[PDB]
Amino acid sequence: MTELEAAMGMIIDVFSRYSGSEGSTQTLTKGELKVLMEKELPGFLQSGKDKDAVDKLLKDLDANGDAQVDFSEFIVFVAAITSASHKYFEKTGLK
Amino acid sequence: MTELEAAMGMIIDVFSRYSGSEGSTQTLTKGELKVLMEKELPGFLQSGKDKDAVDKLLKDLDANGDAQVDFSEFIVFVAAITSASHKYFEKTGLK
Repeated sequence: MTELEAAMGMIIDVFSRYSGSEGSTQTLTKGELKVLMEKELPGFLQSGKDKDAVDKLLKDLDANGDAQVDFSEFIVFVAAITSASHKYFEKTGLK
Repeated sequence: MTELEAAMGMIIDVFSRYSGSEGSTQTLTKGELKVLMEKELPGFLQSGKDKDAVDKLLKDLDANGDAQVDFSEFIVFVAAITSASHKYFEKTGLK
């Protein structure tokens, strides 16, 4: 757990706040994932939830499970979420 | 940026330090990378450099650019290094 590894430590932690330990099984279901989004995924809120984009913050990662997103699927796509927000955040976050 | 993306802030930050404006272009070249991993991947350093192992800590993310790793490519590999981060539990449950 260096600097990069500790940041992922807190993303695995975030997942361990909202999957909570278990909330489904030890995954974000689509119905859990939403309550996390308004807090830890601003900007992906362009739809805000409506089973449409909470569904895409699922469907992207969901490929690694089914639709109950494990910590693997989540942490892997938190490293995709960076590469989504940098397409245009306020400017192109980090370009 | 969010909490999740402030954490992404620090997993990208390692790349915002070394490649941290340009160094290569704005990629980890293999020759820049080799002094970072001593600091932010200490568990890879069981190999250490070898011009063929710093090269595999390249070739896994070099999928982008054959020896010039961009930010969004390092970051995918970093979200595999989350499975090395641990030290104690989900991450390190005792920090």
